[PDB]
Amino acid sequence: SKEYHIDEEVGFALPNPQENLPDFYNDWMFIAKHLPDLIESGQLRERVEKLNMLSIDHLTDHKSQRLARLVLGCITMAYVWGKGHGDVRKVLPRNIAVPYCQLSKKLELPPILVYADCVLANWKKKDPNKPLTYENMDVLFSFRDGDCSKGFFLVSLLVEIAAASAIKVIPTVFKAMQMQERDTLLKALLEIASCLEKALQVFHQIHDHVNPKAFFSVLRIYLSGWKGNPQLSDGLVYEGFWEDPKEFAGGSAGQSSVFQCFDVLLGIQQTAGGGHAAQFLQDMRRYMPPAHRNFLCSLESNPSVREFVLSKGDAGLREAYDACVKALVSLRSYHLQIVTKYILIPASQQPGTDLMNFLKTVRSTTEKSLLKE
Ligand code: HEM
Ligand SMILES: O[C@@H]1CCCC[C@H]1CNc1cc(Br)cc2[nH]ncc12
Repeated sequence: SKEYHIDEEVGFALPNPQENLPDFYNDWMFIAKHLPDLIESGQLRERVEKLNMLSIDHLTDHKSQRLARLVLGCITMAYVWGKGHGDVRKVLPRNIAVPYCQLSKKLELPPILVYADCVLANWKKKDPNKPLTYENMDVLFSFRDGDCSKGFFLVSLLVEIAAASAIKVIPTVFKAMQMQERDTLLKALLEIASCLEKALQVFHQIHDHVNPKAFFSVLRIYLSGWKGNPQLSDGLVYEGFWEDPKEFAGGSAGQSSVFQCFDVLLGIQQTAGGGHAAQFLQDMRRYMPPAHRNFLCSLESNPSVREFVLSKGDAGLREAYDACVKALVSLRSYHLQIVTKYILIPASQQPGTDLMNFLKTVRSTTEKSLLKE
């Protein structure tokens, strides 16, 4: 609905995100729109240290505040990590930290770039009247020339949107179980499965638009956060807003709601067990927008789709449920292959990880939810 901020077209993504802020914030937008020249020239940190402190009161609707969070989030990554060679700032200047933490407290999100900023809200259509294909789309902000962030954010964004074609179906599922309508529940479970088989096809495009070397050595440096990071073992200091330094995880698709939400639906208990995999994904729910957090809890509160299918001794229904579970395993087995190509191999050309065993624990938990192998 509209109380969960889910769009019929783009799902958990933000529809037609604002690209422009009020005139009153050009000093923010000037830095955010030129990070590649500013970082590379050495001017970025000084142009943020000079910056006046600006109030947030003039960010009037949601899309304004979201673009602002993206501006401020990307500026911060570039400040903290600099040129991404290892000189890290450990203090973020009050003149930018303070409005960032205040706009963050307002949207119930952490003051750091999250998946909802740099993917869900970091896109435009080139042509309003062409479709959401990679070739009529662009991102608003990047960090460096050759960081391959268009290719990465937008392919991520596109697989998000592909899987959102199945969100439409979720209420149908829950009504069908409560109204005891076996035929339309089976039909919903197979449509969902069709949607997740589709979204795998979309994923194939990563190979055309993201190069392994550029991805491993550049974009990865800027998305890193500061929770368990040796390089900021104690966190970032939000000057004038906090106390002592504060730890906050970097962006990840662990912060994506579509994939967490199909696990919950199908009764795949990714967040159970007290393991590290389950803790990370539970923790990452706090970097989701609150309406989406709240929608994952609506799901967790309905009756188990999975118990309902086991209890009915109904083979077509067990097969449709498995089509779903099998489509998630497909996505994740493919995704493991892309980690192999885009992290593991590039890292092996540097004068398994953890990672990898993380992802294969999530793959394993999915696979083990099949009713019949
Ligand atoms: C559209 C493309 C992508 C999607 C849908 C996606 C989705 C996800 C999801 C849902 C997770 C959480 C674990 C899970 O649920 O499986 C995850 C974790 C991860 N993904 Fe991806 N991802 C994408 C692109 C990439 C690329 C290109 C790479 C590597 C080059 C990558 C590397 C990772 C890594 C390293 C993790 C685990 C550690 C972390 O959170 O960063 N992903 N991804
Ligand atoms: O540790 C990894 C190193 C490689 C890239 C970034 C980080 C993980 N961060 C991510 C961020 C976004 Br935005 C989308 C994603 N999709 N999959 C991972 C992932």
